[PDB]
Amino acid sequence: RIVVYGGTLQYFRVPRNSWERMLKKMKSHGLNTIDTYIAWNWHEPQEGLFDFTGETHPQRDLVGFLDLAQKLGFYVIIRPGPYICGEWKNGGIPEWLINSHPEILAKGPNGTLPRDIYYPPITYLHPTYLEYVMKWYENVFPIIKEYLYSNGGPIINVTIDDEPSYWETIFQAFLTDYNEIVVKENGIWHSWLKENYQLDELEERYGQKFSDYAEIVPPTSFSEPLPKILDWHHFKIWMINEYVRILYEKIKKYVDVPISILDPYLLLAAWKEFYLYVTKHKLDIHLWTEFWYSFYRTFDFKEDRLGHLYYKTGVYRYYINKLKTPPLSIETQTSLANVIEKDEAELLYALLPALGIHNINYYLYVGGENPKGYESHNGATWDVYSPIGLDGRERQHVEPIKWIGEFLKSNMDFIESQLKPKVAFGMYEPYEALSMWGHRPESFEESVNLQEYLFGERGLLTLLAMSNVPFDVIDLELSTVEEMLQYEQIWIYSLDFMSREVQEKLARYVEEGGNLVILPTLPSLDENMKPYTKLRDFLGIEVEKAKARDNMRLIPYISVDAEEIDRMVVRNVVREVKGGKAIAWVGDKVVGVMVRKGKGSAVVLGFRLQYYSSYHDLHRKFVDKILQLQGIERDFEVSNRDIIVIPRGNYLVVVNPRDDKVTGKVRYRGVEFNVELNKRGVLYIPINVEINGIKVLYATATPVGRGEGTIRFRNHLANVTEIAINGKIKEVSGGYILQEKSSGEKNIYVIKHESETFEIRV
Amino acid sequence: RIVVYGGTLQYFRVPRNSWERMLKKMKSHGLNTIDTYIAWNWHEPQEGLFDFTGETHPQRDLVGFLDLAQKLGFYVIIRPGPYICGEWKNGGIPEWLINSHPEILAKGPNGTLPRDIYYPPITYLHPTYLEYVMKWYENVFPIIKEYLYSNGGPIINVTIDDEPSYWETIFQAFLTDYNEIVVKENGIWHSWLKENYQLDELEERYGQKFSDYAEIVPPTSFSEPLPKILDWHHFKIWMINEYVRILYEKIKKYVDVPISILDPYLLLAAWKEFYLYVTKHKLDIHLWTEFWYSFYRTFDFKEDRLGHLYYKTGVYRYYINKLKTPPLSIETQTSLANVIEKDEAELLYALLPALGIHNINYYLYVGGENPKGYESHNGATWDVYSPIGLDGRERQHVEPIKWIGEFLKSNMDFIESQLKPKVAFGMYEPYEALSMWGHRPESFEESVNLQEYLFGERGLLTLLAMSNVPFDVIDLELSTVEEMLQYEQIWIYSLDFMSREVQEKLARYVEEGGNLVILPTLPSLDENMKPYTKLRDFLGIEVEKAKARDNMRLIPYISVDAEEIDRMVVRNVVREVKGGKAIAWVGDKVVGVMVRKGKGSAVVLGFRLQYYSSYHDLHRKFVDKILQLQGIERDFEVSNRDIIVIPRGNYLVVVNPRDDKVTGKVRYRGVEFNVELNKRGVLYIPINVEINGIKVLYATATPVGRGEGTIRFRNHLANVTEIAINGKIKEVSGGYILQEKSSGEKNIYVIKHESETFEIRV
Ligand SMILES: [Ca+2]
Repeated sequence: RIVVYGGTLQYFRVPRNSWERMLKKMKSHGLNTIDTYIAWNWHEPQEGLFDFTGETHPQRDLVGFLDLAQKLGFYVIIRPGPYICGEWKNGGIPEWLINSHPEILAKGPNGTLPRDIYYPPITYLHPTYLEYVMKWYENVFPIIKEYLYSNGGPIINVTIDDEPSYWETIFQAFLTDYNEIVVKENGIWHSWLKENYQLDELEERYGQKFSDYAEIVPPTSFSEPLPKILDWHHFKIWMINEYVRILYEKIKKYVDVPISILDPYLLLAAWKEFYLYVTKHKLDIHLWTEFWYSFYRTFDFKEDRLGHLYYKTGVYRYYINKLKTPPLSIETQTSLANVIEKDEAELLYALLPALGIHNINYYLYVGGENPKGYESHNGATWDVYSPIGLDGRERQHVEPIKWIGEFLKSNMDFIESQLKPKVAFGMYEPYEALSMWGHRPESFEESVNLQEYLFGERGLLTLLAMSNVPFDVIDLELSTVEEMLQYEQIWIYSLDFMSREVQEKLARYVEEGGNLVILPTLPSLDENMKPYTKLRDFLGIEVEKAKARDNMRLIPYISVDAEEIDRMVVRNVVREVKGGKAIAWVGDKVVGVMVRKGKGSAVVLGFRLQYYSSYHDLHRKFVDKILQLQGIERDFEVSNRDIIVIPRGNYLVVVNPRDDKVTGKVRYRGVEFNVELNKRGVLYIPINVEINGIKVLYATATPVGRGEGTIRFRNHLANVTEIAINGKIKEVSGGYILQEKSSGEKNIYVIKHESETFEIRV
Repeated sequence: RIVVYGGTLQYFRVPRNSWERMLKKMKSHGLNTIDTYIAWNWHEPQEGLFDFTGETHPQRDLVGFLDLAQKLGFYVIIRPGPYICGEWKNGGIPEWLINSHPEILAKGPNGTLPRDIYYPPITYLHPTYLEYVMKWYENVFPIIKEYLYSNGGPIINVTIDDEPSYWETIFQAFLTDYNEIVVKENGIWHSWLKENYQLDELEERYGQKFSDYAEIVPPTSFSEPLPKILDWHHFKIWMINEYVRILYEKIKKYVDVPISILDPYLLLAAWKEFYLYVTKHKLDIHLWTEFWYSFYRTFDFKEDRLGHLYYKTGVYRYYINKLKTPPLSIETQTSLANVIEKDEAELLYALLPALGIHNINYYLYVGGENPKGYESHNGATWDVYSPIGLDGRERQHVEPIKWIGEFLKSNMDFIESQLKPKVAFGMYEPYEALSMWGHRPESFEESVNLQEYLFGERGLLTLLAMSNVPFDVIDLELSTVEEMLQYEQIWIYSLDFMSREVQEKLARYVEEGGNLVILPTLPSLDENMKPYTKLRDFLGIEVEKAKARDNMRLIPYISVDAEEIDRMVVRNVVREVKGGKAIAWVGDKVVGVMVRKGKGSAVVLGFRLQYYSSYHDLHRKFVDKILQLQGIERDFEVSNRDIIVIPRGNYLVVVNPRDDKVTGKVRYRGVEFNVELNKRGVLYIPINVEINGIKVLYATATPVGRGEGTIRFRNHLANVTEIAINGKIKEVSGGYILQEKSSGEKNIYVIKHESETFEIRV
């Protein structure tokens, strides 16, 4: 079967006379799939004038492009919007539509938003907007239908809209949408309220009194009750889901290939709402994702990013496991950073398959130019360090792109490998919204700065990645106790509040034999912000009340001690913790404990544990201590803790996240070898695997080609590779045996290779 | 003629039995100077208990440390505080002092600040603080006196306190200092007011009627008049200046070596206040600076930083030219970043001498550890990727540190070269304070986000660096019209207000033949925020009133056209510009003009010109357009504009700011040659200079050592070097001549070298 290995070529931003050259160059890099949008405002340039054949402009020849992709043997992923984002005028929506029907434009709470803002926000469920989208889909889908793979054409998938986020306004609670149709009496907001709550529930949740749903005004400021603001958030998401459902139902009438969506809401925990909604409405949508890190500055992809990458790949693996559809990154950043240096690019691109994403599309692959009148974010240019530049040049990040494709296309044992960690991070969706907004309720003892404490450069999750602790992600609200019990250890970041349903389940998880780590407090309020203390009462742990600081100058530095740990630095307030056995103290004040209940355990830290790097390295040592205390053992040993190992059964992903030489021993599944990673990069090390007949116990290099009794290896990170096979190397090309010893059937070799590449023959 | 090339070894955080080994390793790196603090709270651990010999702890042996330094033939830079910052408890102030005289502590407008915050802020001028600082100086200066270079010891210089910034509070307008002594009736604030302003002056500037000076309460919030809040800032700066003068007067009684100070106020434009103050009080203080970029993440030093580096070096050059003191960077970042990759480190370290800073100390050179009770920002550890580690390992950033040192020591010609650019940026100190607070007055048409539009990743100043336009910085307020006229072109970033004096001098600069570039508006107010239009009226240019946006989502993207510039993207409001010759449009709307008045010209742009990278490259081309309009020619030519060239007379600093291969011709002072920069790095190319007898026309490598009839070259960015000389090469060590040709007595060689180093003999 086929690994999708793609590049984005947006035919409408590249000269038609260059399409075939650019596509042949894409094929020479090992790409088997083309991604492109079809832009509504490009193909309907005036109302009612549709051009898919280049009648009015050569780059309107969509049919011509699809014919050429077919002729050259590509699969096509087609993304017809209507919203395509794409740094493109109005994200693909016709200017003439916005100008003749400005009633469709989404409103702020003071009224009309400025008209000169990018991707003019539109009320998705305005019937005038949906009428125009239906006319677009009725014009473009007949073409897509003819070019489906099922009809002997290249199109293997259709994507819905583009990371639909209410036009990148969902990030602000009160920017949108106050259009008359959503807020008028008995409007969309009042109808949603009726569908989801009793009028008595809303009187309770808002602490007000209501005569009908029609007198509940949408919230307008952070001075309103948090549950009301979370309802407005989940309401805007439900309008996005209803829009997606309208598009899906229309697309289904035309196509029989799989239907996909990219990053709903441009959020992650909120995919809980996506999961529940497509389950309820029985929509067979493939969730796809994307990886962007640097905009309009140099690419910056170093160890700082690993918390975010492990969290996002974890949320994605959690959801496609439940939805049971194949993983795909439809946009893997290859543009819009000033330079993309190939070793930083490698650390991102090579970790996608390591973290479960073996179908990959690179965006933007082919640099181009924006036709006059369609500029938005870049003016005329559409070539910001694309792998293939406007003049046909090949830029440096083509190199990792080629090698990863050669590996994935030749190694079906890898795609069948699975990341199966003993450790999960327990995400709580309501926290996402508070963190996004930057909204800390006056009464909260904890900071909503999760970017700093949980996700970023010094985040806990970056700490776990750099501490050699790969982790899955589980939704606390969706997950059952049986699902939580698949994990030996679950880490949870707590703010003031946490639902009764979640705390009851967490309690049963530890009773049943689960191990919890909770920081930097325990919850004191339920989902309705009412006093509630289930975890406190169950664990028999009191946690001091103390107000986290927001003023950067007023955030303290505090030194924490533990067994064999002298003065580990932490930021912001540290809470006394009472109950169970002390495991961390600031002098005499106990600030972390461990408790046992039924078969399980909980560690509670009254501080925010973060990723700091130092000689002393206490942060990573403190992670080892929490694993040791709860009996959590890694499936691997490293003599150098700077070697990152992600186990995938018959492969080990070996990572040096720094441009700094790293050396040491790896032990895994009965075998031990030396690795030498002289710079930043990633290896895919086979373990106890048959490759083209040859039985490899281990190889300290990525197997990158197949032959009759031959293996081609790549080790760009050293000039020395160890291979162990049960069998004999009868010839080495591109290198020579420096060293070998037989042990019955086993032959353990050290090969010295002048370049990155060598072949053996058995 | 000795160049200071220094490392920081803080004896008090390194084991005493390690001092000699660490200093010998520093000697082996070519360092000739040692920097260290003397921490008051370390040597007076209780009130009256002084220990400089290690009676109570071996790391309190300051005396032994200076003996060892002297014995190993180092100079010493000594920094006895009393505030040393240093990520050290209270920044060096004793806990016993603060606990027994809490009245010295700085107050907020709401009263005392929390006691757990780092570097607890102190009223500098409180007599009880001063009495105890003087006792510290009375004990520590008799030792410093003994060890001065004038009395046969190693101490060359004494530094006052540490980048004194009111304890890192100056950055918040109303966090500090409301202590009784500064704010009581006829206290320090009322005294300052009287001394600086006639009372009626204060009433005109604030727009309130006052009876007496003691009615004027210090400002408390951003609702009060901007000119009063700027008075509060400059008053906080004056209290720091008084504190520096008291320290200096006391230091002068013991020492006859230069006295120095690091980054007053942790600001740059505010150095105007420091210059006026030491000129006024006739203090002979050496202004020293520092370069810090990345904290508690990986080191990030790529092209993005060059706006800031050029701006900060330029502010520094502007002021040491005026104070007539030698340049020095007393802290050049070598620590506190997770990894410092040697190419990114080199781009910073190699640009300091390029930009006029040829005396350099690296901080922190030797990793250590914090004794118990003296921890603050890092807990126990004081080894965060230092060049020399706690275990004596040498980390990768030692490599550029070694070669730069060898170059400075062996090329006296280089220090006597000058950077003398045709171009200057005009800084304006009132804009620094507004940008620092993030305070935009309600009435202001312009944004105060200078970090975005001016300084950072996409700053104007970054676009100038990357467009091959080196620039000086001049202060608009201190500079004469005669001094402005030393520049063929001045670039000015304008907000709503500009002083009537500066607007006068700018008009005279253009009348007398200067070339101004002003964006993104012309000023409309004077220093008192009163309507005033001298610049607009003089140029005969009207600029549209339009309100710049702050909400990220509401900030538009706009394409600008000019001749041979198709849709150059800009951000935020673009203003119509009336009067003068149109040179930039948005559609039909003129948004940029050139006028001529008297002998000179002004270009006025109604938009924020920023640094964006693309194939079409319009932002750099738009810089070339401006230089062409106003007759500004570079001193050099490059066939490939990605070769950054900083001319220094006899030397050409050649720069590749990316890890991307760069190839091209350079033409300078009538010679032409090819360079090959295969990764990120810097070469110091000699041009028509005599290097130990050898007449070098050019060499495409850094001359890193001389002998009799020999030059050792370093070229780590290629394996070929071009050398043109008046004589003949009789011997090549570490390479061979690939190609040669004569022209009269001149011989031109291509040398192939297998490593970065080779030697020629003539
Ligand atoms: Ca790099």
